[PDB]
Amino acid sequence: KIIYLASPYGFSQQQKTLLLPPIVRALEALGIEVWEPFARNNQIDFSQADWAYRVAQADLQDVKNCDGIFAVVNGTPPDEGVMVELGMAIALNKAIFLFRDDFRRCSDNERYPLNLMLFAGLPEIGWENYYYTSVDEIQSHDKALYKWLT
Amino acid sequence: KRKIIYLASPYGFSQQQKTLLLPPIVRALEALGIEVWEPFARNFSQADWAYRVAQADLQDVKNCDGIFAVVNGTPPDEGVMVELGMAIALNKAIFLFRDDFRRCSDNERYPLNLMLFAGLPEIGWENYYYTSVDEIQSHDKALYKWLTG
Amino acid sequence: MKRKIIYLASPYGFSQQQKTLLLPPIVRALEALGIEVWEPFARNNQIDFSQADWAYRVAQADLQDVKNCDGIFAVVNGTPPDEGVMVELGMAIALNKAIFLFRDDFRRCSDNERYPLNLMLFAGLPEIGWENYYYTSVDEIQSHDKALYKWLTG
Amino acid sequence: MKRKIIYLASPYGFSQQQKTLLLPPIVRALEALGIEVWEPFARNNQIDFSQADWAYRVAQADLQDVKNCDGIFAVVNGTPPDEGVMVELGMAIALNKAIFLFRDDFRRCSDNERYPLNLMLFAGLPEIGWENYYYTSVDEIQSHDKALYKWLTG
Ligand SMILES: *[C@H]1O[C@H](CO)[C@@H](O)[C@H]1O
Ligand SMILES: *[C@H]1O[C@H](CO)[C@@H](O)[C@H]1O
Ligand SMILES: *[C@H]1O[C@H](CO)[C@@H](O)[C@H]1O
Ligand SMILES: *[C@H]1O[C@H](CO)[C@@H](O)[C@H]1O
Ligand SMILES: [Zn+2]
Ligand SMILES: [Zn+2]
Ligand SMILES: [Zn+2]
Ligand SMILES: [Zn+2]
Repeated sequence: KIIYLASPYGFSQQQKTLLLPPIVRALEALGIEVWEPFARNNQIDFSQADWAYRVAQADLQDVKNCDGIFAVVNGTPPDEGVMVELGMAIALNKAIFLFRDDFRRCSDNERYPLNLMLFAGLPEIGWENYYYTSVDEIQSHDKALYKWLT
Repeated sequence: KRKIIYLASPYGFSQQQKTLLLPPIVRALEALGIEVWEPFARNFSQADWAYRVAQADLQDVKNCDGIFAVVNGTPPDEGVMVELGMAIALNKAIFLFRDDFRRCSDNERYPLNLMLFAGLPEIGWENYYYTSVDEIQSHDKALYKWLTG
Repeated sequence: MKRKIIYLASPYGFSQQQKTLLLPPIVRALEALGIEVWEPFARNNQIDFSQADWAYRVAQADLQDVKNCDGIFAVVNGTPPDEGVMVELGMAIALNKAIFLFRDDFRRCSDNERYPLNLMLFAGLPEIGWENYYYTSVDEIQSHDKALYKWLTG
Repeated sequence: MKRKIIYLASPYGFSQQQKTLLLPPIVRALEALGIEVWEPFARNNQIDFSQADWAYRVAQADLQDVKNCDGIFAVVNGTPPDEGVMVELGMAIALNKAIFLFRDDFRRCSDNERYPLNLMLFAGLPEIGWENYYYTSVDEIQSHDKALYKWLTG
């Protein structure tokens, strides 16, 4: 099972080094094969003008070929690149999992923590089971990633 | 039969912006003969109202012929980005609008995050990229060419 | 009899349409109170991506305007509010200028439940009655019951 | 070298994983220089979506810390930089405080070709040599020929 790991964390040197590996490892510990686009497609700096299109199509192909997206949606607002990747995944009926350990709210509605469009690929009732608020919660057996694999 | 454009924007969140910014954009698009689906105009005390709105706009994106995405702001609005991502995966026509002179980018080719342009051609993507309301009418940009050619 | 000076901090000058359509109605609503409005994009001529030769002078001119104003009227629309406006608002707090905030955007971008935005934005406002300094529509600017009018006539 | 007080403004206390993993190495880097670090999340206890009757005290405590510090070390990562950091940075500029910026985020969020961010962030810096106060990595906080080090002496 393949999870595309969409995040803004590859943009900060400290975040790329410290925040992503514990997330990657939590997902692998479930049995998941993890596609992390920043390393997988080598976007390590302000992309040169002649490599940007290639980087874009590579990330696009991974979203089309994965089985689920694990979208890190921290920030005010969530990262625009993550959001494009999230909309692709929804449109392609891929499995959808959201991660937000940022306690700030950035929402246009009183029902969801974020803009209601991010949850358009999640059920009306138990969308909370797909919404992870802590790295240590990724392992949880009562949450939709585990049940997705079992 | 008019081509259908879904007009994604954050302009419905501000009272003044909804009233003053969106009508001129709609008019410019309609002057091209387009049928405009503007989600704020298309749209309350219920519990499931947010879910129903998400499903309603999702249906509209699925059924449009193209998206015209207002990508002003730093960064572009996350709801527009989700809708733009849907439109790219569903092979809809893609047009971007930004009259904001600020750059919010991860690369030197594009003035925005490169994934916003992933559904556009490698060369000539500028022809789909509108930088002023006055430019929407241009017979030399992709919207007119797509309506005719 | 010198008019009171309001510095109108906003991100609206970055967008051609916003600059042309959103700012003049706000300027008028303030001028209708007898206020002299300092709108930095027009005053200090930041009309496109500033050339390198010029960005320092734009910064110092806006900075000096904040120093010389009597109050700041901060457009704090957006998720999150604009970083330039926020710098100009922090300056105005520190310099004991009058503070008024404008947000007609109904989205919330906050780190707390007491205030609709980041808590620091209200650090220069009283603990009780801060809502009086927080405007949520251009039409509300005129309110003889809100803080801007009371500051002018007080 | 003198034991100056640095206010470490950042958005990193908002995320559980960032508060735990990203702040301590930055605090330790500043403390390796002999600086007294005032980190507002720990020091004024903002740990979650703040309770309404506590929010005003948090704002006033962070404001007082900015008033009583010697300089600000502003984490200005993100698109755009955090509005709370930006308010606290505007205060520091107007309060005559030493100004140090850092960003290891390689994205651009700018209104000008001279600076990688909104030009107002760099207003309290000099026209020539602002790069001195701009740290793009954590190994660079150490460096004796940047701004922090030199300020700690003269
Ligand atoms: C998908 O595209 C973006 C550019 O690499 C990146 O953020 C990834 O999430
Ligand atoms: C699609 O974008 C709109 C504004 O962000 C929102 O309604 C979403 O449905
Ligand atoms: C201060 O106000 C504006 C908001 O970004 C900015 O241009 C500066 O000129
Ligand atoms: C000052 O810094 C923090 C970052 O936003 C803000 O919440 C306030 O504590
Ligand atoms: Zn939002
Ligand atoms: Zn960006
Ligand atoms: Zn915020
Ligand atoms: Zn910016």
